Amino acid sequence: SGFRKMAFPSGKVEGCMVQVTCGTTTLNGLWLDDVVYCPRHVICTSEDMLNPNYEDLLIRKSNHNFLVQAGNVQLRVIGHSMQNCVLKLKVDTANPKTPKYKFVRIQPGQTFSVLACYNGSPSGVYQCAMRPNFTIKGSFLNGSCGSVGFNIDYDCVSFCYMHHMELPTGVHAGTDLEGNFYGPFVDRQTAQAAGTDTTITVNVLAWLYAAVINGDRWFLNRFTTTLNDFNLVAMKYNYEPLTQDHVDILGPLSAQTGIAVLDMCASLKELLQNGMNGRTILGSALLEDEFTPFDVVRQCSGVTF
Amino acid sequence: SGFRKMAFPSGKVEGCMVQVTCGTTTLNGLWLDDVVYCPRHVICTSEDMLNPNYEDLLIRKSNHNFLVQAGNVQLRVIGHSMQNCVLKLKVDTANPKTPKYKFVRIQPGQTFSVLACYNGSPSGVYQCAMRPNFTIKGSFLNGSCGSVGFNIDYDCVSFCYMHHMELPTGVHAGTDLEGNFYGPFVDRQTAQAAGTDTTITVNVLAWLYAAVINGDRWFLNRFTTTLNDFNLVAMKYNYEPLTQDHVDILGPLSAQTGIAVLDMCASLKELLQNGMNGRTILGSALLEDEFTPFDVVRQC
Ligand SMILES: O=C(Cc1cccc(Cl)n1)Nc1cncc2ccccc12
Ligand SMILES: O=C(Cc1cccc(Cl)n1)Nc1cncc2ccccc12
Repeated sequence: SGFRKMAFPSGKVEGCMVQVTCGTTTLNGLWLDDVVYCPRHVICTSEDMLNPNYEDLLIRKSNHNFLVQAGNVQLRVIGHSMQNCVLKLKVDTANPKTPKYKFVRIQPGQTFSVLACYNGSPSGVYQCAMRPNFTIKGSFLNGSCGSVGFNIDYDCVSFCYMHHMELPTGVHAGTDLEGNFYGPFVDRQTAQAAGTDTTITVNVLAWLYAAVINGDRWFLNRFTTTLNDFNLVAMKYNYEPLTQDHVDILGPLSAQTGIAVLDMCASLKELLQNGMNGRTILGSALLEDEFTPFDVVRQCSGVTF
Repeated sequence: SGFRKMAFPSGKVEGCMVQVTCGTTTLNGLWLDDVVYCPRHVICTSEDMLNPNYEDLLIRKSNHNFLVQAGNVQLRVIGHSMQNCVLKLKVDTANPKTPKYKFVRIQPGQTFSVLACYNGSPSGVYQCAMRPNFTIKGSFLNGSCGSVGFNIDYDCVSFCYMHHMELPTGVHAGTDLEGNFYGPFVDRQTAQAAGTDTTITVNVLAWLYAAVINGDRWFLNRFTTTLNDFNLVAMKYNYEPLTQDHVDILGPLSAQTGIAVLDMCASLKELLQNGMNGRTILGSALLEDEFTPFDVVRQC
């Protein structure tokens, strides 16, 4: 019993974290095989950040301008290239701790674990979701750039996020490991803002199923609804639309608890229109949207890595 | 910016998790140097759990009755002894992945990371607090026994908890790594219940200071309180008493934000009286009590 915001075990990723220094800036790099990946903004000064020409700034750097430290060992940089907003530093040593990995680009609503790092040293691990507005509500201080997000699917680490920046509202923006930003953000010191965010409906439903599995049923009711009627309610309360794909994905949880997806939608509809009336669900007074249907099944079944 | 419930990176502990089997029972063990630590109830059958005599059950076991698996490698048990509610299995191989470590017994209100495991394999990591009633609100299924709680301040792993059982309310009970239970619990199937749980006041205050550090001040008020008047009110909401030790501990956060501890206590008293009025604090509609003053300074 119990339901916690749970991150994947971070060990496989900890063995990949390195410190990357370029001039006065120190941030984190991800060392996989003989390549260290890091945000391309490591090469910028504060003035360069105002309007950077990364190709021009990079052509002025030599391999020896990048100092890479793996623990207390300096790696020698033997090549450098840029792929979108990520810098790839070729090193002379393949990381002996390189796990089985893939680079995956996730969709809004998908969750992942973040291994927050400073000076190439892991400091903490937490779970978060890619918001519908493409930001992540992370916890990052100066020096955290290059920290990564990931999932583990069997014995394979799927890297999905690299930290690049903090927006003025305190939320975060980054890229996939191919350097493509999530959201309409750019790696430049210019006016940028997170768009209006919405609630990840399928994840709220998954969390309500987790609450039922954990013995919290007060919010259940005799009613059902249609996908069309529920989507009118979802739009009204700034909830993401629920698709037939989301309904299908929630099938297993619906079968286990005996509550149809549209039956759970009628519980959610009532919660949106009336609130919790002083009650809580899984120790929360808010509807939680950072657990996917897969996270709920995984946690409630004890899948290991 | 941002404030998350953050666990320590679990790698150092993942390299210590092993599977321990005794007869039909399988659970997790913690392999440090040449010793595997695990709950002593691994030697019990379902019929032994009401009134087990662990000394009598253990004397009947030999080293070869304990099968320890570390990844795909079987470790050879060359000795066994019981220390309180933990079984210590001496093995013929020192764990090459043994981190720098210590065993620490924590007090209620302290937080720690839990690396939940099944069959010696880590499944997930989450952050917990030792509740005032000595339970932990974990997330553990059958087979999670032997999973550990720890902190990793300054590269040294401080092991503080080993999971032993789930109480009828769904909360969890365990021991320190010397096998001493936290709370009045026993590793027996007898009727046991968690005592009335209370809110960890010093941690709620630490989290309000985290909210102020992160830019939120809506809950602040022009009032202060005496420590005794604060406790008289807070106890009416099932909050733990705030001691002068807690006030001293909050000194650094008070100095950083410019809000005196008793001034923050007056904000807390008002929050208890009014609720949040549709507002949130650090993304929560409830007062959070599983961040210590130390956690707040570490994260902010
Ligand atoms: O945002 C940046 C640097 C930056 C500025 C402009 C554009 C880009 Cl791509 N990057 N770094 C940080 C990342 N996360 C958290 C932080 C907290 C405080 C101070 C800096 C933080
Ligand atoms: O509580 C026990 C075993 C035990 C130890 C000591 C005394 C007694 Cl009677 N039982 N195991 C479990 C631990 N955590 C979580 C669980 C969830 C579901 C089923 C078992 C769980």
